[PDB]
Amino acid sequence: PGSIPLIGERFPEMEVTTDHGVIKLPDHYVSQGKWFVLFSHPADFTPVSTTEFVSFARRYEDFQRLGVDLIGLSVDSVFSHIKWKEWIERHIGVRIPFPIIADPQGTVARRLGLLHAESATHTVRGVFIVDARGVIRTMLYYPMELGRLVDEILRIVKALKLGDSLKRAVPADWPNNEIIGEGLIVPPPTTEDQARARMESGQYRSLDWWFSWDTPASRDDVEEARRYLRRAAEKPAKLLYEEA
Amino acid sequence: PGSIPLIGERFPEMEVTTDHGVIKLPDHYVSQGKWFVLFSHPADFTPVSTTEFVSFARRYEDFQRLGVDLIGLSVDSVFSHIKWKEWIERHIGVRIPFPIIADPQGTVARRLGLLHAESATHTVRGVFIVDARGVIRTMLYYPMELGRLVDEILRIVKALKLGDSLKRAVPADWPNNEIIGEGLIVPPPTTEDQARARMESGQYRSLDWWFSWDTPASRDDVEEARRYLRRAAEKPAKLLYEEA
Amino acid sequence: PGSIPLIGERFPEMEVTTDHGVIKLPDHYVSQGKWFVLFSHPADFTPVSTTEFVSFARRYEDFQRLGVDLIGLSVDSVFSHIKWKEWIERHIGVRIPFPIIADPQGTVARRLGLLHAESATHTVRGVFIVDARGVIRTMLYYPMELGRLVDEILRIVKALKLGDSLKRAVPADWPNNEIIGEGLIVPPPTTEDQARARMESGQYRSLDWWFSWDTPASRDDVEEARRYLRRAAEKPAKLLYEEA
Amino acid sequence: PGSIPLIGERFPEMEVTTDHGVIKLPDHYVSQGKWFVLFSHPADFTPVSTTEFVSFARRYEDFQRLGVDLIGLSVDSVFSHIKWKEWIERHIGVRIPFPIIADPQGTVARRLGLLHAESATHTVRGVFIVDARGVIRTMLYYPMELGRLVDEILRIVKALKLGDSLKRAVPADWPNNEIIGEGLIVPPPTTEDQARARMESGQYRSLDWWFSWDTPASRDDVEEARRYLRRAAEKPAKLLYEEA
Amino acid sequence: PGSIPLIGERFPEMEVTTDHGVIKLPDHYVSQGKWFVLFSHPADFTPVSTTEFVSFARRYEDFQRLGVDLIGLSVDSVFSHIKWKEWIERHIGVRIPFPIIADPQGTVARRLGLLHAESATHTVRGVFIVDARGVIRTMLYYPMELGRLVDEILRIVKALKLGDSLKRAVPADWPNNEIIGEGLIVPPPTTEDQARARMESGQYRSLDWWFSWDTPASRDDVEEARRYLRRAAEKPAKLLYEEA
Amino acid sequence: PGSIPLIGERFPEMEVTTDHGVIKLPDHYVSQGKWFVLFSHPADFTPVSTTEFVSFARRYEDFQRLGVDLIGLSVDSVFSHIKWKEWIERHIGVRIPFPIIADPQGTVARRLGLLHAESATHTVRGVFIVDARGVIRTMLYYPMELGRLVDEILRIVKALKLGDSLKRAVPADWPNNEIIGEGLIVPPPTTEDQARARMESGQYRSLDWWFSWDTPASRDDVEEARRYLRRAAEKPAKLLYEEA
Amino acid sequence: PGSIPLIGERFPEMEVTTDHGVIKLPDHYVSQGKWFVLFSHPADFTPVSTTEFVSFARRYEDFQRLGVDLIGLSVDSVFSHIKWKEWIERHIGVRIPFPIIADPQGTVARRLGLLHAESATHTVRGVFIVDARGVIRTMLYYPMELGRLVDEILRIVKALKLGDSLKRAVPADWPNNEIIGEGLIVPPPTTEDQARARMESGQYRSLDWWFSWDTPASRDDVEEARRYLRRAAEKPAKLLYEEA
Amino acid sequence: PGSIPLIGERFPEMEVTTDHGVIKLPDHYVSQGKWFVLFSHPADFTPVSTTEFVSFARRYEDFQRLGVDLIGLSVDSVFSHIKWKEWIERHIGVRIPFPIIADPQGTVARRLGLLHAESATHTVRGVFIVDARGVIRTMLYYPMELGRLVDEILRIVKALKLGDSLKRAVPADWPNNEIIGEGLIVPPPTTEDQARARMESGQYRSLDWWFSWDTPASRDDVEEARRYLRRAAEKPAKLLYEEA
Repeated sequence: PGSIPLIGERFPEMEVTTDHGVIKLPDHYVSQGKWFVLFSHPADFTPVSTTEFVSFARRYEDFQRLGVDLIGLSVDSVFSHIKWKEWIERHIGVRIPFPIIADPQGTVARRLGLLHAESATHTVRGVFIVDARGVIRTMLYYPMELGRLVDEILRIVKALKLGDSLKRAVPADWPNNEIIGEGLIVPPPTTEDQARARMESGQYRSLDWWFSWDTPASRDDVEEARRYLRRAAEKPAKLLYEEA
Repeated sequence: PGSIPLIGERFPEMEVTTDHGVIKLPDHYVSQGKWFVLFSHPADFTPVSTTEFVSFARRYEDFQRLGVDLIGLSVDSVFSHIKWKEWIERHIGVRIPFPIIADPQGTVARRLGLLHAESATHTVRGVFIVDARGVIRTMLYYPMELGRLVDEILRIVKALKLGDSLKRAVPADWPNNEIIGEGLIVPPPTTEDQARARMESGQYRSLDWWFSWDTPASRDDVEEARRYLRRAAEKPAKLLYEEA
Repeated sequence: PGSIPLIGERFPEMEVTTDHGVIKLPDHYVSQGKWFVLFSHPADFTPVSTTEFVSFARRYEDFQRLGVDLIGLSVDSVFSHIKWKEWIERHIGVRIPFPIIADPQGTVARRLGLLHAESATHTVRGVFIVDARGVIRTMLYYPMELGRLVDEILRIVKALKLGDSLKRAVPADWPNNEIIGEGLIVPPPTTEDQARARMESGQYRSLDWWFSWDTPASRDDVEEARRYLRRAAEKPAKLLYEEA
Repeated sequence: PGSIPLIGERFPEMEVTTDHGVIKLPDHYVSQGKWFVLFSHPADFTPVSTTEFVSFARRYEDFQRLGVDLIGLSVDSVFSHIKWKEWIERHIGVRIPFPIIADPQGTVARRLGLLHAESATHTVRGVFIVDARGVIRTMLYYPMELGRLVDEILRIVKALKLGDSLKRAVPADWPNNEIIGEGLIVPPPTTEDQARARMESGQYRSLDWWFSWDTPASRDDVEEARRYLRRAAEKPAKLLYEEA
Repeated sequence: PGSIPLIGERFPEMEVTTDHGVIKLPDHYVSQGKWFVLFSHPADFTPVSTTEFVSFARRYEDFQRLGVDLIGLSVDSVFSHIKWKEWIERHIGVRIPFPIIADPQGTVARRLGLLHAESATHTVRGVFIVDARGVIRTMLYYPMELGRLVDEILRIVKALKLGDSLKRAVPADWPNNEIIGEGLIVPPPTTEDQARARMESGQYRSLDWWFSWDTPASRDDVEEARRYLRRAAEKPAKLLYEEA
Repeated sequence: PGSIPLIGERFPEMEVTTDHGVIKLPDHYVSQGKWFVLFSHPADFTPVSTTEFVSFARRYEDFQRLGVDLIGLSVDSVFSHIKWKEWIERHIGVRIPFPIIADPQGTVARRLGLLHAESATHTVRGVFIVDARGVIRTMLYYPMELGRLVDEILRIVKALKLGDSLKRAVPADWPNNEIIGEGLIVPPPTTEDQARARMESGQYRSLDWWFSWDTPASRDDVEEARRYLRRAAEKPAKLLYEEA
Repeated sequence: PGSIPLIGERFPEMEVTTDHGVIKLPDHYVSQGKWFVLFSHPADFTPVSTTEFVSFARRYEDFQRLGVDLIGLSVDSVFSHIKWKEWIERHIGVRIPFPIIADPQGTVARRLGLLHAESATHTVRGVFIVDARGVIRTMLYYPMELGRLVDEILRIVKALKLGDSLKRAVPADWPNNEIIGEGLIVPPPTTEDQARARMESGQYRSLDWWFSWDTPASRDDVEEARRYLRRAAEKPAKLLYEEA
Repeated sequence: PGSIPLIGERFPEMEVTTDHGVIKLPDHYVSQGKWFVLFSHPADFTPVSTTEFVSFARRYEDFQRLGVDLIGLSVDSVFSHIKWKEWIERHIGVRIPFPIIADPQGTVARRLGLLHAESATHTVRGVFIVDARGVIRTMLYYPMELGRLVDEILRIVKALKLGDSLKRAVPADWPNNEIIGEGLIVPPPTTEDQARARMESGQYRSLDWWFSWDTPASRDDVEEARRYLRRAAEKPAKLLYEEA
């Protein structure tokens, strides 16, 4: 087994070397009021990893609009990072705008539990979603053989920001939940008095005292979330390998 | 932080009490040649949890067609599991067909790293995708306030089964990858002799010796994966709260 | 196997989550000048546990008369506690007025020694009788298969309060002791001088210098205690399962 | 705090000196098919203790008819035990027929967790109810100042033996339960299939799938248990101190 | 083996419960200006122990004449102590005037090394002779099967007080020593200059520079010591069993 | 404090150097069917020690008649032992017939607990009475300033041998006990059935079921023990210094 | 092996009991500006040891004229020391003027590493030569079977004092060294510059830069040292055993 | 503050590198039936050390006559040993015939305790006298500033060999002892029987039972030992620095 940071913990304090320079996590992004998604890949010049870097780069403006910065990680050196990003820009025609952590002794990898049994030497495809207070909100661990669905990372951050600002919980498959649609859930009562007051208020649609909801998300917020999933579901019009 | 089992490890050997009786993991599923998805939720009679059970139940036949069984997990007793499943069938009209582990002292939760900093007493929304050899393939940790995207769990399993059977890696956002579309990736060469053989062979479309792909998935395999994402993306026609 | 708190010790300081909110023990009750009876049960929606909750609720006014508050405990969540108390009120017609502690990781159970060999996961039927100074006065440990005799819990508190106010020890089976009836015992001399002064004072009825008693309890206090045992011994006039 | 043996554990193996000779617990009783009640008291020639010995002696044939032996315990020596028992027979006219363990260094007291905070040197009024397999079934801890209700100890053993024999759980305040009277509880279903089958069966009176009961106890078993409580509730016509 | 306090150490600081009350040793006796003899016996209501309590009681005035207080010790409780002393006074006609320590968990016994291999649970027949400064002067350990010679304890105290008051050592069998009779010994020189001064002096009777003596004890001091031995050697005029 | 060997323990196995040669304890004496008295003294050429050696030597035939050998012990060398014994024979006219252990590093002294706080470097006047099984039966610790009463050591051995042979315990001050005289005590019953058999038998004089005695010792055995005490009590006819 | 003090270390601080009284080492001698020779012998009343004490005593004035005090040591008591020194003065006609340490528990012996494998309990024949600063300058360890050559101890102290005063090293067999006779050695150069300056100066007789000497000792100092060696070499004119 | 091997212990088993080759101690010499003298010096090319090597070399035939081999030791390498020996032969005209141990890491120095406080880096002038059984018989520790008296080493070996062959102890200053001259001491009696057997037999000259001697050494053995001391005491006829 191995050790990982946990949801609701502060992201571990660390100085990291990137191909943009040395930065302190999470302070670099907390300072700017930004969320960040830290994601790892096994090695530079690997093909699944390349497809994921191009996916993130294509969604860069969507991440930026949520106040989310992106930061990559692998055990490769900064020189490899710069050569690999140059290769992607020259051969796929896509600039990778975000920094990649160089972690050659796996110091960061070990701290974040990114070395699994699949490889003794390369990180799996981990994802840490970290809010502007530097708190870990979600963690995903995809394996070497499977690329991420990057639109689900956008949907997670959009839904978490909506929940934080509207004081709501977010149903399964939001904004297309089969029970309440684009509805958001009122956190359930935790006392007998809160439960009776909830039933007696009539202020929310409810199935029981513990299951109440309303529709407080803006049309634009729901449409932005729906766009991420529509993009995930769409057969591409053009394939980038066809351009060059 | 907290300890977790790891991708490529055998799922920890354990006897668990469910609302279907006592079973041994992973043996119960290994014996049937089935994959399983073990997922956790904080407490019975909680609303996001309820929406996720209904989503899984709706997708049950999709999981069964892949040869994937489902098993849930809460700190609640089997008596609460049975009363909550009865509630969902009576009030939402959806039978939950799969078992739920009862884990009152968090014995199972501690072994799977399901107790994070967000709650001292309730599991987060963990997902363990386990193959027919009992090997952990993917792990997701969603928080209390955010329901899962269950169609991404179907995509993961379908894509891992396709990678396993065709000996291919799966690009970002498959089957809608922006570079190669529904193409699957040939694992890169790891030696100079292999790199030269790849580049002289003419066998595969390639961008470089380390980035080769082909289109070995069937129309039916690709359409099955695209249907999961199209479902995720569709505004529901009818809401189940409307016929509660 | 199993540490427990002990008679004569202050009840261990703890913050507990109930279906009435968070309360500090024993301070919540000490601050009010109230005794409390903390009792546990294995799981909500279990039948022996339901019979005991109804027994305590039916005796609620007798506990109130003695200045005693009641507080339950099980490993189930507050959501299951609220749904189970709702079920009792709806199907048995008896409102459960007192709080239940939610103890899902057995944090409280472990501190009170309520996890025995009979179940790894569920508390036995423990009783802690705690006075208005926060001192543990009596502890009972009943098993899963046997309900408690709630009238003996009332007799204990009543006798302990009488002992405390009158400076007396209480004989077996009080107030129907076969030697001294409703008599209360003078704590025995612990010195030769004390023993002779006792034997010469003719102040008490005696069988020996170590066995003196008088009858200082009011007829009301005696009959109140006897009423608890008379109720325990009576066949119910009508069974609540009929008028349900 | 302090350590105790637990319900469902074998009574700790030990050789003990009594005023009947040296015996091995729990073997001495297991080998006869007998339950035993081991109870403690602080010291010989103390008045509450004497009332409890007389109460147990008065109920000796009731225990014997149930197949239950009695054994006492204090830190006094065997010579004091024999003198104290002689005193009770001569001054109260009640022979104490059962053995008392002599525990002068408190070896047994520490093993059984009978030294609480009320006294560093003398056991509280502990009770261990041990079945014929040598398993602890119930534990009570009464304090120095309060005599036990010996009829509740008979009710417990009677109710556990009925529950063992009939494969039933025993409601609160049996045989005068306010919901089901002398009814005994069918252990609840622990699976969905068991819950449905119970509800379809028509075999038992039910309030829900988890709350079924029948009336399988013999009229004699019910009348005996009611007789113990009637005796607890009734004022003796004659006090033994008057015929001293 | 076992640990003991040693000759020339202050008696261990200790609060003890006796049948006269709670007292601090050795402080209680140091404050009275008194030596004490602490002696132990295995258990109350034992025959050799009873003979020794009667022997000490008969010599009480001889201990008072030397400024010595007596204090007994066994593992029995204070109630047993008072009953046993009551038995001795009623059946043998001798009042026991001095206190007995009750030591039920062997706290005092373990500190004084009075638990030997002959019994795991009862003290042997230890004697600690403690002077008016609280210092241990002599220790005797008799076994269960052999009563002490109480006149030798009187001889030890008398001789130690004579040695202290006269700066003399006391020969074997004093005051009937076969070499020097009632003579007392001058502490030997420890330096060549002291040895020369001693041989040049003519002050004492001498067999060598290391063996000098004189007769500084009063005739009263000598004859009092001789009387203890003469009593030890005399056939009793009348046996107390005869006048029972 | 310091550790000591204990009554009922085998005398610790040790090879010792004496002025008679090297021997093993307790084997040397056990092999001959002998008891032994090991006694210690602070140093050779000290006057109280010299008086004790002469007293033991005067009694040596009394020890031999009992099957008891003597063995001394001090931290001085064998050369000092031989010179000192020669001095005693030449100046006092008494041959010391028994061996003395030489213990210069205090190996033996530390094993027997003979270094007390009175002296860091010299043994106190310890006495170990060891039976022919090699078992310690009594231990005495006299201080530097006070010679032993050697007749009490003969009385101990004689009484222990009589009690062992006759299966009797020995009263205080035997054979002049004030209650029973030259009576010996029947060990007390330890069970209710033995106590009844004793008080139904009529076979012994008794004060109670726990205090029975008879007179099984021979007139010669009683007269021999009284002779030791009469010798202790009588002023010697002639002092050895008067021809020294 | 065993631990010893080392040349160049301060003699260990210790209070010791001698036949002259208690003294602190090395302070007692350091205080007077005196060297001391501490020497040990196995035991008093041993013959090689007696010859050595007579040898030291014969040389006492030679040590006093160098400002060297003598102090002996054995595991015997001070009483044996005084009796043995008396024996020497009376039988040999030689007074032993210097103190002997009494070390009965071997505390000092163990501190100076004087217990070797030849004897578990008696010190070998050690010699500690200690200067007026309290520093150990030379250590000799002679065995039980071989007396020391006391004139070599004089030679060592005379040679060390001359070396210290004149800032010289002392050749083998000084003052009869076969290379330089009564010559004293100039400490060699330890640097290249020092070695060249030594050879360029022509201040001393030299065999090489590392081997220079001169003759700075007075005729009196040289004759004093040769006299010690002459005495060692010459058969005494008269043997002390004769004039007994 | 340093460990050394001890008299009567076997010389520590070790392989050492010498300027004659690798040899095992003490086996190399034991195998030949030879004693050896192992001696230490601080460093090669030091002047006191050179005087000692020349002294040993001049006495080499005397050591050979006694069956004693010589072995030196310093922390310098074998190359420095050979150059230094070459220097002594060329500049002093004396061949060093015996080996020197090279001990550059102080491995041998540390085993033999030859590193004292005078130097962290160089051995003091240690001497180990080792018999033909490999047993350490004597140890000398001379300091850096003082050469040894080699004739005393010859006298020790000659005297130990005489003692071993004649079963005698050797008096102080032998063969010029002031009491007994060239007499040798009979080991003292260690038992009373031996002491009486010695004083009855009149086979030896005696001052007491513990001081007997005879003259068993041949005149050759006595005069050979006296010759060593006479050589120590003589001014050299010719100083070696003269011719050099």
